[PDB]
Amino acid sequence: ADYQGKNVVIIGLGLTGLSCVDFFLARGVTPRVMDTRMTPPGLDKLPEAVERHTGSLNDEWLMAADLIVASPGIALAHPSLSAAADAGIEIVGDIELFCREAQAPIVAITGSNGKSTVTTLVGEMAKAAGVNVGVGGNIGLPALMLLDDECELYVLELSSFQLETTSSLQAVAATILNVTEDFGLQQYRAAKLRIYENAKVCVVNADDALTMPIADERCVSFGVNMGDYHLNHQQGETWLRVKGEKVLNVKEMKLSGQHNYTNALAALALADAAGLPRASSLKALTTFTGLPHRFEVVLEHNGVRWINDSKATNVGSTEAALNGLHVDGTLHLLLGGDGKSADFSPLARYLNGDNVRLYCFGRDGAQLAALRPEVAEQTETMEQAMRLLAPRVQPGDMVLLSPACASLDQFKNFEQRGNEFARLAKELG
Repeated sequence: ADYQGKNVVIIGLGLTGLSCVDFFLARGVTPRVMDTRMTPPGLDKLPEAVERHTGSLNDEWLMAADLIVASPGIALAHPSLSAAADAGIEIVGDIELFCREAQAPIVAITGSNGKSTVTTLVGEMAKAAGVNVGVGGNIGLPALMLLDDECELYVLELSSFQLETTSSLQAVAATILNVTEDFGLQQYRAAKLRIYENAKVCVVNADDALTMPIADERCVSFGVNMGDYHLNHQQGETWLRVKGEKVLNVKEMKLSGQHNYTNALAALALADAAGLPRASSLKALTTFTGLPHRFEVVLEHNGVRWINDSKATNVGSTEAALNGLHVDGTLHLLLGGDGKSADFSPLARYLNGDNVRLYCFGRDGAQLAALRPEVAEQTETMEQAMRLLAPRVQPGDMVLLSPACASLDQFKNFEQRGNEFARLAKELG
């Protein structure tokens, strides 16, 4: 709240640390700053009035501080911070400084997968409602840079390290989307579970027990077959259901696949919990086009929809895409890149019944192609397949780039593979 006259030191010269430096100068406080790296990226932007230390942690500076603002990350485990901690010196992170200062409600989101899409979705839901929403945190802009007296709602993506140094978060709605197998999960999960303390509503995953406040709160839940928000398949259609009532035929959304339907359900629940109008939140679900390379619809013309799912660099990812994949006509699935000797058999079950076409390429193209040589087709590069499927597509079709494999034998990173795909789709399309 008031930091005047406090000796404050910041650990971290990246954008978060710079954001904190700005935060204290704005309040008449010249903090000190350090970074283990010898040349941190941020050193270049510091006001000369602030003292800085690089290449290590200045212990003298830590031990003498009244407040230590640590940047989230493995740095939180550094023995120097722990001694300062053992000496009773207050340690907080930017999210903690943010919560003490925020004058609008916060929707807090954490998870091991999908967190970015969900956080973006809720933002989209806010915008569709005409609300001045600030979205960021562990993604986009550092929370402190969102502080604005005119902001009407904050949507933050929080990581485990951030939650570890946060204690005054009082989220209007909070969720741990999922806790997957990527220190010890017990401390990982305990970190994530603090997103629920003092949360007005808790949104949990009905299909992942680790996302639950061990109920101890009576939480709202989303899931595939069960929960307050869940999927329903009846009478040849799949619907999103809320408290038993149908609220949206999945077909009205642009994002398809189970994964995306649970994401939609989770954002819907958080949006409802935050008090946004249901109809404007539903509206956003029909217009959302996706984050870069994540079931991103780069182009929708001549009745065909072109989806860039490059991020899908493994069978599990491509499987989240296919399962529940809605396509009126034919799916021209683009499989490619280096699979690192992986079992594609799980994909096969999603490629039957005459309305499918594979266009395999890259290093392991032969193999995926084999996943069903019948409807397959093989090339060395992705641009071939593009020009090879373009004359074949007609209205109702979807062109999908869900590699199920890595990108290196011909691309810098999946962002290169996807950027191209978008480019090629521009003309090809």
